[PDB]
Amino acid sequence: SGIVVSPILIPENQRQPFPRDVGKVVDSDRPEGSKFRLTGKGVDQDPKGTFRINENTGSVSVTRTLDRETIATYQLYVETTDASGKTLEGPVPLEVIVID
Repeated sequence: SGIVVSPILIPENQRQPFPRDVGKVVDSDRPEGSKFRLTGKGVDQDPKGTFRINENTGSVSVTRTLDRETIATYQLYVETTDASGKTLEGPVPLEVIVID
């Protein structure tokens, strides 16, 4: 029944400690054993490691303070996979806006 996403808003210049949770992806009618994987510019592509997703919960987090004037929006991708890493759903786009 598939991945449901809504655009994620992050205020620029967040304070530490990081990471901090900023949004949540949901898998409708989620299969047992399913896990979340996040990819894209800001995750596995420059600037790397800016965002993460919790493989269990779909909660998306940011790992550092951001500046809208550096990058104002990210297009990430999320999928669900089995324990082995084999894709079950997606990848689908997930949008993030850095708010000034």
